[PDB]
Amino acid sequence: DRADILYNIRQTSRPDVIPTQRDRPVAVSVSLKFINILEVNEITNEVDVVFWQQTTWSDRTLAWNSSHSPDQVSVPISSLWVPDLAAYNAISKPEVLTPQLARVVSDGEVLYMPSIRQRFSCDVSGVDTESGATCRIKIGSWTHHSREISVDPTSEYFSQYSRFEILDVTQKKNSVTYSCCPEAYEDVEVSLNFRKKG
Amino acid sequence: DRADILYNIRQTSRPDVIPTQRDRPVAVSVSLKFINILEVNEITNEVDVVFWQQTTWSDRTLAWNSSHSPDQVSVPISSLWVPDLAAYNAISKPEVLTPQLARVVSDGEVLYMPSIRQRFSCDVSGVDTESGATCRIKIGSWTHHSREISVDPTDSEYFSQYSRFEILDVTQKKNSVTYSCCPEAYEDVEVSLNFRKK
Amino acid sequence: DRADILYNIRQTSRPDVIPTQRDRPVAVSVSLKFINILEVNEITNEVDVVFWQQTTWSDRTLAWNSSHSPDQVSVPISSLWVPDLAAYNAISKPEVLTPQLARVVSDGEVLYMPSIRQRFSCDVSGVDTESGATCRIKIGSWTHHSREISVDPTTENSDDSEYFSQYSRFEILDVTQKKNSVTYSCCPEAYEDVEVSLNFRKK
Amino acid sequence: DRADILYNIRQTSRPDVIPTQRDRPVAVSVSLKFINILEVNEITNEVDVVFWQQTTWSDRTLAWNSSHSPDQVSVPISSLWVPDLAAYNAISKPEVLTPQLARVVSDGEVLYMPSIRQRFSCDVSGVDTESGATCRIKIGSWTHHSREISVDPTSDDSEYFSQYSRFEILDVTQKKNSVTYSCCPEAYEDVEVSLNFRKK
Amino acid sequence: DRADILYNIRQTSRPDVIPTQRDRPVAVSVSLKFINILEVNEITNEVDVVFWQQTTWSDRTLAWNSSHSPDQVSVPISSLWVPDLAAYNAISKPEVLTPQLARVVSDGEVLYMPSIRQRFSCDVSGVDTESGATCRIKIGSWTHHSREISVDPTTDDSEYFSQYSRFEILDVTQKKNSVTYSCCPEAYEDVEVSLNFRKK
Ligand SMILES: Clc1ccc(CC2(COc3cccnc3)CCNCC2)cc1Cl
Ligand SMILES: Clc1ccc(CC2(COc3cccnc3)CCNCC2)cc1Cl
Ligand SMILES: Clc1ccc(CC2(COc3cccnc3)CCNCC2)cc1Cl
Ligand SMILES: Clc1ccc(CC2(COc3cccnc3)CCNCC2)cc1Cl
Ligand SMILES: Clc1ccc(CC2(COc3cccnc3)CCNCC2)cc1Cl
Repeated sequence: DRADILYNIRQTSRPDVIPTQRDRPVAVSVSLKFINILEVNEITNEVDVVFWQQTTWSDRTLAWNSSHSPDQVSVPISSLWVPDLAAYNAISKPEVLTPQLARVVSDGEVLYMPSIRQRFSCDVSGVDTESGATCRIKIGSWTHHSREISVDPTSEYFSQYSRFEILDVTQKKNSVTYSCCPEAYEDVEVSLNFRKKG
Repeated sequence: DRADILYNIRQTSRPDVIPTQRDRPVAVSVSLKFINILEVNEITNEVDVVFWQQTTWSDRTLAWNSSHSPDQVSVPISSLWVPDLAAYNAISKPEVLTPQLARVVSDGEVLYMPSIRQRFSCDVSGVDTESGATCRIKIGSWTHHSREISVDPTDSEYFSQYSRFEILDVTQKKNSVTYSCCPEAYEDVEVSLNFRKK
Repeated sequence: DRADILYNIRQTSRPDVIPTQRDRPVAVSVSLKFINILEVNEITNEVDVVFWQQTTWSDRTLAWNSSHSPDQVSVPISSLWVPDLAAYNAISKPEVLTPQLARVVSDGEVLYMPSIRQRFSCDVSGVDTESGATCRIKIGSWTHHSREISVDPTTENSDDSEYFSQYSRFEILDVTQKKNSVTYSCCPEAYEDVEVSLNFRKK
Repeated sequence: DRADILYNIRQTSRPDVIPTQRDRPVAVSVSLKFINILEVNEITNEVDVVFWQQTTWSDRTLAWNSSHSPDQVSVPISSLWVPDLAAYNAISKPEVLTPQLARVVSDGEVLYMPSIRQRFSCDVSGVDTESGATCRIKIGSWTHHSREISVDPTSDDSEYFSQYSRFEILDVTQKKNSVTYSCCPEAYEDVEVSLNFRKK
Repeated sequence: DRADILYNIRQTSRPDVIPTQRDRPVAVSVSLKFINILEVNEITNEVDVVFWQQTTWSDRTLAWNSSHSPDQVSVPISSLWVPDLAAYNAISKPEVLTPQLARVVSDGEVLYMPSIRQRFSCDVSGVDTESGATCRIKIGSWTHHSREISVDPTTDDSEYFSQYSRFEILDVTQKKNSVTYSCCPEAYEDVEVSLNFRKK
């Protein structure tokens, strides 16, 4: 039953150890589902956004045989390793709006999708036109380079009561290298093309 | 006595384990008792509301024979499993204003009713009219589908006489939604708050 | 000594267990001592207030013989049961400004008086007049009914001129704190509260 | 070594028990070093202030022989008893800006100096003149009376005061006081800090 | 492997004890990488900044033989000693925007770089001109003097700055300071960071 699965998880899950298999990197899939655009300032180039951050990855230290057992459980994220994702152009702390629970499938596949309110620095010019503005958000591991964590991409849920509407969303994979460091860090660049409603 | 009951509750309650019995779902009742409407913005469609979030459910692992005992106790919710409920259109963290204590009956019936201040995105249009505005708030489990958690409904009586607004009607209807991504159904209660400026 | 008294207190105190004796309720005395009034909004009927919440009750499981010991000690409230008081018309979380320490007397009497800043919904009308405004705040247990917790004022009436800031834009004309026992539709039980009427006006 | 000292302190320190020696009081020294005056409101009589709260006292239960060991260490305040000091006229929670670490000397002398931003209710009248306003802040133990805690002052303190503030400090006086209340038979000691300051 | 390295760190790390090698000081390198200027107030002399706080130091108790193992790991900072650095003219709590993880190399070298949003008191005069304003930020250990913590610059500091800010960076200079105070017999080291920036 579920208590057993959680107990075993508590026994074997190592929340501070990245679950790399055969010394290849962990493949993290990240996809943003925009829910609201709350505040926009064309002068400062700052936006206040609400989004579901769909995150999936594999951790075999959580897996169990589900032949006559449940095949999925909800588990506190503190009992699990979670990717240390950060939005590189963020200017507020992510405000998590939802219960911090992840879904674990018996094969060790993990899905964690918090609802997040966060403020970003990005290009707001054109928000009042019909081409719209395009705000770019880059999300990637803060401390794990491309050999430890890879980041891959995978408007339906957007609020009808926003002052804004979404024209398009593109999610592309990027990789940034730095002076200080020899390795490249992956991110997904999320282009939010949106404009103020007419 | 009460130390005994709390002590056994500490022995038996598994706060991270959903108390499903025989693989039926936990049946959760949710009812919002509105106390105040504090800030209203028709331009941005945002409201600041205070409500008592009446939440009831059963956890039989908490039960005790109450023949020569109290049949009810107050218990910190951190000692209990609580449903992972979220308001889908919330745009602030719920700010809990009250002591986070639930009431537990000897048969394992749990009552948790925090007073909550929260900000929502919803249709504020018509608030200064005689029809009023109708703000809809949907509350449901964030990670548990209908085979694990069911949500059912069970309001001017508690509403502040000092609000600038008055309540015209409250309707609570249950929904059950299936998704693109996912094979299972998720239940919610939709609370339609019809209110206007005095 | 003090280290011993706190040791015994930790041996026997249970913060999640109301210290009811002989199936009777715990008698809680509550008194709000207002120190400042920060914001008042007559349009929205809201106030921002700072007050000392004098809270006393008895817990006989903490008692000790003080013939050759101190007769009073300070204890983290995380080591004690404290009443789950809430103001029914609060519109913000209580913000505690002071060290969260309770005073425990050798006979088991507990005094906890946090300094608190909080916002309330209440009648602000007349505050710019000379009759003043009268804002009523009700404080009672959130989850314990009258057979488990009773709530009383310590003293009912004062002008509070011993505690209220002289540098406020407001002055206090009167504070009367009276006991109530108010009921709800849903429930067969009565809940006790103290209703605190703050009569104050803008200077 | 330093780990040994931290261990010994954890063994002898009772962070929840006041370190009175044979029922005489703990002598706490308190001194405010003003760093900035951030917001000032003459209509509401409120000021937003940043200050270093120098707090020193003795806990002989922490002492050790430092003949060939360090004579001082830094320790999380959670490992120590600290005085339950509070400002009687504060209207906000003190916002601690610095790491919450105390310095402990091998003779058991403790220094804790948080940098604090806090908002107060006090006399702001005259702030736009050349005599300036004089704001009084009272800091004392919240729950310990004078036989348990005594409070004494330890300057212009403009030595640390910010030059980029809109305000300047004309004088700071720190006087010791001890005030009694109606209900109760005992007095509580405090340091009253007088900030004479004006708009530049 | 990595579980073994973390287990080993957890076994050997002493998070509340400063890891001096003999009686030499712990050498912390500090470098601020400015990312944004969010708010600027020329009347009050206050700025709101976002920056990456590059912090490096060595702790050999964390060292391991990485012969056929990984040479680096990510570790929660709660498992490590980290220097009690504080900004001397800050007027808000540092708000950490990023996961609070440090990078540890097999030789005991630690890299911790949080993204931080913080408000400072500093000279904002000239921001609407072409000389620009020069805001100066001082960062150093709050409680460890120079015989326990040394603080030095690394060496850019403005390459990763947002192109979408209302402001631009004209120059960043980082110099080392060393101050002794009236009260205390020791000197405390800091890094001074000069941010020359203007409104576009
Ligand atoms: Cl000095 C410097 C050091 C590292 C980086 C790389 C990044 C931060 O990597 C770390 C590594 C360990 C601890 N904390 C941050 C890579 C992730 N996205 C922000 C940049 C950039 C700079 Cl500029
Ligand atoms: Cl993309 C996507 C869109 C919608 C949903 C379904 C909902 C979220 O279910 C989960 C499941 C596991 C972890 N967190 C959230 C169903 C509950 N109310 C919010 C939506 C799931 C996904 Cl994965
Ligand atoms: Cl619907 C409803 C309406 C009012 C009340 C009574 C109060 C809440 O009692 C509880 C009991 C258990 C858990 N949390 C609150 C106490 C009287 N003050 C808040 C109202 C209870 C319910 Cl259930
Ligand atoms: Cl009613 C009343 C009025 C004044 C005081 C004295 C003060 C509060 O002392 C305590 C003692 C134990 C626990 N908490 C507070 C002395 C400290 N600064 C606020 C006042 C105590 C009471 Cl009980
Ligand atoms: Cl009054 C006074 C004024 C300045 C200093 C030195 C500094 C603070 O040092 C300590 C030492 C032990 C505990 N906490 C702070 C040196 C660090 N940057 C702030 C100043 C110490 C004192 Cl005591």
